Amino acid sequence: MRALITGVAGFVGKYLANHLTEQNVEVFGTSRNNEAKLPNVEMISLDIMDSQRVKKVISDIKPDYIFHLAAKSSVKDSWLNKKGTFSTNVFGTLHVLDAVRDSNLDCRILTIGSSEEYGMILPEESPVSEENQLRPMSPYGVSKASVGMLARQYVKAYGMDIIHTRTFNHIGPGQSLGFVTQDFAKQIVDIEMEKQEPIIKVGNLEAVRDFTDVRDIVQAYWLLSQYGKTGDVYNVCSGIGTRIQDVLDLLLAMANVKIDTELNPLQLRPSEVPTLIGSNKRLKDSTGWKPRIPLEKSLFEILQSYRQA
Amino acid sequence: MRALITGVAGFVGKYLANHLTEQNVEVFGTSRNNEAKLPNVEMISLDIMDSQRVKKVISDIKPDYIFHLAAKSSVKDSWLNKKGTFSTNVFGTLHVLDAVRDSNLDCRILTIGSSEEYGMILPEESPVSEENQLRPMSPYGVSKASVGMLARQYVKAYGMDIIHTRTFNHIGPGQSLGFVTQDFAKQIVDIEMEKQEPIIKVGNLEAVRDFTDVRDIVQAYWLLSQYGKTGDVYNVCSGIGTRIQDVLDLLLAMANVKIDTELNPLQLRPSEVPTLIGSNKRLKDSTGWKPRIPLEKSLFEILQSYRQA
Ligand SMILES: Nc1ncnc2c1ncn2[C@@H]1O[C@H](COP(=O)(O)OP(=O)(O)OC[C@H]2O[C@@H](O)[C@H](O)[C@@H]2O)[C@@H](O)[C@H]1OP(=O)(O)O
Ligand SMILES: Nc1ncnc2c1ncn2[C@@H]1O[C@H](COP(=O)(O)OP(=O)(O)OC[C@H]2O[C@@H](O)[C@H](O)[C@@H]2O)[C@@H](O)[C@H]1OP(=O)(O)O
Ligand SMILES: Nc1nc2c(ncn2[C@@H]2O[C@H](COP(=O)(O)OP(=O)(O)O[C@H]3O[C@H](CO)[C@@H](O)[C@H](O)[C@@H]3O)[C@@H](O)[C@H]2O)c(=O)[nH]1
Ligand SMILES: Nc1nc2c(ncn2[C@@H]2O[C@H](COP(=O)(O)OP(=O)(O)O[C@H]3O[C@H](CO)[C@@H](O)[C@H](O)[C@@H]3O)[C@@H](O)[C@H]2O)c(=O)[nH]1
Repeated sequence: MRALITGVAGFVGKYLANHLTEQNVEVFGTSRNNEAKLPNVEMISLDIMDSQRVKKVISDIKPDYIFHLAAKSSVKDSWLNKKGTFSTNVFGTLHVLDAVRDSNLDCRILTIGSSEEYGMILPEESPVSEENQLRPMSPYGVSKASVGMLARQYVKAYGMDIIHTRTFNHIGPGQSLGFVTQDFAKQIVDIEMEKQEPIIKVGNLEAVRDFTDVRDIVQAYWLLSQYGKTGDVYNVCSGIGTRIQDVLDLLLAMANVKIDTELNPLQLRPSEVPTLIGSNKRLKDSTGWKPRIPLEKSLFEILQSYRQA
Repeated sequence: MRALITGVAGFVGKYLANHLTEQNVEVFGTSRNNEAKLPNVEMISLDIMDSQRVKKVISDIKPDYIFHLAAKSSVKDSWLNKKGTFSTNVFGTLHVLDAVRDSNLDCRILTIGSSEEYGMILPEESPVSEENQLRPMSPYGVSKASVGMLARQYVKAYGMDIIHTRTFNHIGPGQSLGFVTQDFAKQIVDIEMEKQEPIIKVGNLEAVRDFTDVRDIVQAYWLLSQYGKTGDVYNVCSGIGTRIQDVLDLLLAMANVKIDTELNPLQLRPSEVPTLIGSNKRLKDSTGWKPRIPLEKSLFEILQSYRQA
């Protein structure tokens, strides 16, 4: 009946809160933005790095569910901020887990991991299933791999109720800049608004990612909390690989001016996973989840968001 | 040739320093205690958690080799100090790597990892080789798995010269208390000296570990520095599994007096790897290394160290 979402003012957070409120769940959300407000959410000021405040907030609210979304979410920025990505993602998670363990709460925690935990996938391994070797290629990936490992250990050592996800690329209106669909859509609309030369600036167009709309993601998170098996890991993904080139092409075909493409070398990463496509069989079998929103719709709605801003 | 050993005043460090000085390597060593001192080592005061002081030391010395041993080495203690084990092992390592990166030094770094990175190994996987998946069971294991992943990433992203070890249990005279062969030997000699009732307090006797004498370990580290392949991971182990029961029985057979055995529940860990036995084939093939000192001899010399004060 009672859910706590850390990082509720983030991209996924707002959609998740909306989704839970519609399932008649009482929603509490935490953020560092002491002015942030969300419809039907009790908002709580919390820095996930303040271990004693994490333990106070969780002790006060006594949630039945925690969806732990507070994190440094950028792969790109983890190269520059390796330690900060690790302190926030690993230690923030530990503070949450230790709060529950200490309060001895009857609570299920969903920890949010990443397809970056897999990293380099052997061609024979794709689409990747949950038993696949973890070979992270980015510092972010190392942080999420550590979160997952600790999740499993807390289940084993302390009898806790934790489910870890490995979420693949998630997209939709409201995602911050620094992520590919936002970075591209934003330039396109600026070009339409004659605020930028008709030339779009891009990074690596050869990468392949598995994209799912944030609205489908939060349904999967809800369903996992309800039907998932304690201590299991679940891929949350569409099972379809799209080249970044084709994400760009889909977006450009929706623009109402002709647009040239140009390499921006500051968008390249020191090392990157060339391809990530996941198997969602475990998730589908456990929950009856299916993605519903096609990539084309997601991308169009992102363009619409910038256009109406 | 100049070598820098971090954590030089630790168990492995003192032996490694002695070994390197015998190879006509100029040895510089770091420790947090300013009242240390080692034959033929230039001692430097350094806390590995001080990123700017780490850079300064590495900038000053301009070493050809760094043997990075500074760490929180206890698996037992990692359950109580999860964040400290993480900050020291992962961030300490990042400080070293970034210092070398910044100074653009022509330097090979040996990062020291652990069989705890493997964790739970399937019977068909034993003895484990370096491509086995990582399924750590202890927070310590997560910290070392992260060190290894990051070492591989710095090679790939930045073109650095780094070799990572996965070292299995290492033993010998001078190891601190809190590790099994020391905890057992100390009590036996205290019992011989009539300082303790003839009952030894012990933890889990059913665990299996792969033991190698520290004098052999440091030869492996030296040889890897010379002959190892950049970006490769090497198990450093004997390939022989010994039950802790049998470790104890070997020690009791060497004692003066009949000694009974009793469980001390405080020696039990929340969750533990039942069995770790490694393949040393990659190391032997690359370097010609072989373990020379039998387990019985290591255990004997440990007892002698307590008996001789
Ligand atoms: N020290 C912290 N204490 C409390 N919250 C923190 C702290 N550091 C960061 N966050 C928050 O986490 C939220 C993460 O949201 P987004 O960056 O928009 O990511 P998204 O909602 O797409 O991803 C949610 C989860 O899904 C994963 O992909 C990602 O790593 C994360 O675990 C942000 O609002 C971010 O908030 P802020 O914008 O830094 O104030
Ligand atoms: N923040 C720190 N800054 C500088 N040094 C540090 C810091 N934290 C710990 N150390 C040192 O690392 C040394 C590690 O030595 P032992 O605990 O005796 O471990 P051992 O020498 O058996 O193992 C060497 C390597 O092999 C692995 O077993 C272990 O994780 C480590 O990576 C200790 O002298 C330990 O010294 P101290 O007793 O904690 O002062
Ligand atoms: N951001 C960005 N990415 C670009 C650009 N050009 C090409 N790309 C490429 O587009 C791909 C997706 O990058 P991002 O959208 O930044 O996300 P990510 O690095 O894959 O990480 C996202 O997905 C993970 C799940 O796999 C999430 O765990 C993570 O938090 C994030 O949402 C990457 O291969 C990136 O190099 C650009 O201009 N901007
Ligand atoms: N310390 C200790 N261990 C005991 C005792 N009784 C049983 N044990 C068991 O003896 C085994 C060895 O434990 P330790 O000597 O504490 O070492 P460890 O946890 O295996 O870790 C050591 O080896 C790793 C390499 O695999 C190293 O990475 C790590 O730094 C450390 O040296 C474990 O299964 C432990 O539970 C006891 O009284 N004391």
